[PDB]
Amino acid sequence: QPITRENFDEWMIPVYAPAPFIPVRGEGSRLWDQQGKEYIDFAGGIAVNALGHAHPELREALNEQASKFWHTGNGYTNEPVLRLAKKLIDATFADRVFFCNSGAEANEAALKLARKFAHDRYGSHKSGIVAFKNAFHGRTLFTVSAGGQPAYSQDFAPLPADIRHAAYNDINSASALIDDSTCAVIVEPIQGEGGVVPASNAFLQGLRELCNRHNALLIFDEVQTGVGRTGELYAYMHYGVTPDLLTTAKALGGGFPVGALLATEECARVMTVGTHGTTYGGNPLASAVAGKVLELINTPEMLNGVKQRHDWFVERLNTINHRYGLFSEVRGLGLLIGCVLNADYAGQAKQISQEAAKAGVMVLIAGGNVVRFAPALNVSEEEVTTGLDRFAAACEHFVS
Amino acid sequence: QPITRENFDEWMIPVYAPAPFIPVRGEGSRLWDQQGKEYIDFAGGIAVNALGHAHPELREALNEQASKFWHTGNGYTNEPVLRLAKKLIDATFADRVFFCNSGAEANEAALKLARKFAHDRYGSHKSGIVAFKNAFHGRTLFTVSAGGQPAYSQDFAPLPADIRHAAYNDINSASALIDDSTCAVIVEPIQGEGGVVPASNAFLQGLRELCNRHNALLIFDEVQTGVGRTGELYAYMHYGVTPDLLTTAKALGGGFPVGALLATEECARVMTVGTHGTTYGGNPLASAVAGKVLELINTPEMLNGVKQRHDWFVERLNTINHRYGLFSEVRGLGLLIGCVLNADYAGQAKQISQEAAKAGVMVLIAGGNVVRFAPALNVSEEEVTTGLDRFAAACEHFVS
Ligand SMILES: Cc1ncc(COP(=O)(O)O)c(C=O)c1O
Ligand SMILES: Cc1ncc(COP(=O)(O)O)c(C=O)c1O
Ligand SMILES: [Mg+2]
Ligand code: NA
Repeated sequence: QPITRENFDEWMIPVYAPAPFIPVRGEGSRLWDQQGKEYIDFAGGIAVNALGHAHPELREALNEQASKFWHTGNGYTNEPVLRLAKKLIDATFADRVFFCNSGAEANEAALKLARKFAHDRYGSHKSGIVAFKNAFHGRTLFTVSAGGQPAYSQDFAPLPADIRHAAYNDINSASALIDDSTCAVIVEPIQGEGGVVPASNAFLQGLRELCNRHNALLIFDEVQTGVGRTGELYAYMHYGVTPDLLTTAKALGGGFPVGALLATEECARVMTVGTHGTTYGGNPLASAVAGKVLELINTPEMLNGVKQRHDWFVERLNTINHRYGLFSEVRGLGLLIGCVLNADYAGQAKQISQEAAKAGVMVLIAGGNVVRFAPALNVSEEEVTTGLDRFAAACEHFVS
Repeated sequence: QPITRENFDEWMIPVYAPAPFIPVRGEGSRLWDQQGKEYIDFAGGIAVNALGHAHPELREALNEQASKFWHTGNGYTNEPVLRLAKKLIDATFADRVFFCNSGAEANEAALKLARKFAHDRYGSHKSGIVAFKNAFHGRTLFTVSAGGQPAYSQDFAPLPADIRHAAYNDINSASALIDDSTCAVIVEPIQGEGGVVPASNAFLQGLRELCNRHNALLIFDEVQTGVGRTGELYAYMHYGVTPDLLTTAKALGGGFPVGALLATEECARVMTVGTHGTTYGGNPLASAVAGKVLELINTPEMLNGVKQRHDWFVERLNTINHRYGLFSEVRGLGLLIGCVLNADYAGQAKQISQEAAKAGVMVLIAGGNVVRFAPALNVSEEEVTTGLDRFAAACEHFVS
């Protein structure tokens, strides 16, 4: 039979309430549903589709590797995964890489590593993880425990112990929870799902200093801010603060499920044979696509084109706002942007987002108070503009 | 750029010591390395590539969805994921499914669901998970804590609490750890990684009765035993015991990263909006490939073919064994097969598997005492007979 939106409510464990309409194909930043209706996509796969939909180069790298082999599992290395490791190593502070299949898997590896590193060098008691309220790090028991949203963790207790949460951008708060017993501090350089809130340069530099004083590993969760999103390859290059461990996923594979953990030689050393692993991680199909993604994103032209796009979005969202008075602030960095709703409209992000979709434009929320834009890094000027026209018309209807 | 095996030792976090040769392509059950050497592949992707390397239909289904769209994140459903969900529902005891990226993510979803379920119907004190010594269920902190190889978890303490391990196949062992505080019992229908140990029928009925008496969810981890592996679509069907949750990954995707949680209506009801999720899970690329795998594997010809192929392997392993006296036993079901080394060859499975690679056959281990075979369910009669000739050669060298 045909497939209907009402099938989703009989067949899926109900953790999501997705859009009333169902996408069937797309190209760059346009996407179309089963009845031909056209959307401009500023969701961008939740900051994943860095190169837009059905990119011809990503396709050709896909079918080219797909016609050789897809997977053997990690008893055997492959050429694409090694080339992909080299690109990441050459391009970042990393000296070594582990590949996995999601952002949570990447953060599981990172927290595992910092645990074993501290145990091995200082002893079993040094196990403290400090993370930040409002953080999101994934949905595995360990990563959702690391996450700063107790409503996502509470139901699944007992939670792994020795995790504590400081207030984001609050140096003294973090300082109070970081002592010689801390093995890791995990922080997103911009909080993503928690509202598109960027770190300040002094906050990060202060976490770097605290980690050094207390021999703790600093982990940047760059799952959302990485691979071009901010206008440098990783947000840490923008802030100018270097972590011991950096995690990466989402846009890494331009839509193919991939993630990775980047590490210094010193940290890498501690993960000996059999101490972590993954069936699919490092397959050559993912690795061929991620390799092409990095080839295309990590160029001066694409990245400066991200800085430029930030200004086309912020200028236009600013003039929409003057006209309609929805938001108190447009914030973020590169093409991760949040519109903060005002006192009159607070908690209403999702209704604006639903209006947007009726008007032909896909936008995200980030908590009930922020409308979040995470479009393709190659969205064209014409796409930004027509998308923002439809968002204008939706703010129109919404504001009454 | 030049790529060599010594690059693996410099670029990769060193959790794997993989083969000294590097695959570059395959077709059916043959694989070829960078120098053109040819291997018969009885490792099967570690029971993932259920239809062999580079399958033309799996590439046609891949290229087809790749050219419409790959990903949106789960704010938007898609036709291939729904169709995949409905195949799974139509073919098993399930009413709903959840999609993720890996068998560990599948098992996280099932262990989370069992905990919330307990908590919501009886109170937050009912949190206990019973697993089995030598089980493998993944590398996330929660799932490696549920698996029964403490060597894989101890470095990463403190572990999530309330987990206990009973002895596999020992119903009194299980009985002593399962009580009214238990939310779940999770078990592999054949322990895979732990030696290719099949469950007995009485053992699995015993856990179903115990879970019934104590109101605990029974979870079959069919990540390895799933999707045709045993000669039935899923092992639980061979055994006539029905779980409350089943997890599936590996061969589900024929090589593409995908996994699923299969649930009855009453368990699915428990995971309400926002209580869980995943960026990549359920994308249409994965669902389009898995959809195709299910279609090609779930037929009476493939599945009976897996019964026939079991006999090819065992008839011939027996005659190798008659010549070299290596194995006390040949065990398993359909195409998961463990050859158990004799006391005179105890702990030498990996050495055997190295010799087999030298002779052009890829095989696995399952602990140091079992040689494991997990080939493609569509492996040909010629490929079986050529691979065993080489495995026989490799046995002869090994015995001197
Ligand atoms: C910053 C950050 N880290 C980790 C994750 C978990 O990623 P995944 O959904 O790929 O498992 C997400 C997803 O929202 C995220 O935004
Ligand atoms: C029975 C079983 N469950 C779960 C897993 C974890 O699967 P993955 O490596 O896909 O995360 C494995 C992998 O070895 C397995 O054999
Ligand atoms: Mg609730
Ligand atoms: Na069913």
